[PDB]
Amino acid sequence: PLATKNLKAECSRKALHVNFKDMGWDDWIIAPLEYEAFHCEGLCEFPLRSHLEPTNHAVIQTLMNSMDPESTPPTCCVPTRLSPISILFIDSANNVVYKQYEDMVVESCGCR
Amino acid sequence: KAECSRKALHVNFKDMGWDDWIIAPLEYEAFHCEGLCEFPLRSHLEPTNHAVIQTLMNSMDPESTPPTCCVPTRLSPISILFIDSANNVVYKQYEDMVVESCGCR
Repeated sequence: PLATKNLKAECSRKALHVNFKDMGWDDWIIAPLEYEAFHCEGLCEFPLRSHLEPTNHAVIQTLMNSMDPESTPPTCCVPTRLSPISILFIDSANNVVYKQYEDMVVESCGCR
Repeated sequence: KAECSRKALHVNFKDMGWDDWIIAPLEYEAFHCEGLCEFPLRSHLEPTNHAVIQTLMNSMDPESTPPTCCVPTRLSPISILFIDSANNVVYKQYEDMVVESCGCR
């Protein structure tokens, strides 16, 4: 099973609305004032479905936790790919400047 | 209870029922990642920008946003000697078998 079920609770991508006005960052960030970051949440239940793209380590740990949960803890549902967003600010010359910020949005979730 | 860290994990392929194909090694040290991801996020946890933002939101309202997770961030391989379905002896390197570092994601 190396490489060289509670369906509703399975590890998945959920909403995470980041609001910069709530953080007090809106006298710095012009736009977006709110964005969909997402978050990963849910079970990493043996046997793991293909789309959760477990590492070989996660396959082993998942099985060990299934056989004895008191001895080995489960693998975790986390972002496995992230993408950037464009954030707008005012530069030194008072112009609106667009900047890309990396690893801001979940593109995929998986078990690790 | 404690900060996200690397802990011991002894893997025994015989206990897992995988000794029907793996010949060797039948046991190895894989490690595992366990613990809290909270502020202050220490340097060695190397949080992504997404994990910093999710940690911030969980701090502001833990009932609305859950915390990030302590997972392997670097892994190393092990080579396995095994018998396939056709009874052939195979030797292959398997990536991501041993946790080298943990972090918050």
